[PDB]
Amino acid sequence: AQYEDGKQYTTLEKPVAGAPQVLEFFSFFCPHCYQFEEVLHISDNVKKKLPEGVKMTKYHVNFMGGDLGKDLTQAWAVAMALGVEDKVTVPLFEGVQKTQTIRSASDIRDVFINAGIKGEEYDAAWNSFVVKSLVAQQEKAAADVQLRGVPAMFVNGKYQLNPQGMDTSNMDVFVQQYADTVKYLSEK
Repeated sequence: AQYEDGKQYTTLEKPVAGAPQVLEFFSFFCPHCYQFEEVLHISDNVKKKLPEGVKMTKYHVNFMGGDLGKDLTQAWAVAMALGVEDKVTVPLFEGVQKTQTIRSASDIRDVFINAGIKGEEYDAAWNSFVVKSLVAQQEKAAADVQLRGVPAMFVNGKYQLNPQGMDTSNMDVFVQQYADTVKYLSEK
């Protein structure tokens, strides 16, 4: 066929009931994730090709960057709760991997302040139990699929994208193949 299991995707031998339709995992420490966000804009091109009625989820992971990796997962929980993902994603990525100006939870916090979230609002969120359960959700979704690598995308708790098996000579062609694959898997 044109889309082969083991080629543009793999099937999980244990599928995850009740999983989000399109579920993406990343880390702000993850070099391909930086590309995915800043250069390729994967999430956005996937969205543009997804059906109607399908929602998109993106979660941070703990297994890169030790203590700071965990702070970033909680910070991402704050971002999701406040709905400010689109304002902090790029400065968090650049602060970790480009400028290397993010070294502590306070430096993460500075990124939100600079993006205009008020100190009080951020700190209340950070400490909130809505943010605690949001962190729990991120952890459980990764645990549900025995996640050991990022970037990763899962469709319907059953299929895992396999970008290693797609042409990378042209970045645009790669992104469309990726997105067209998510769409195919979505309709599966």
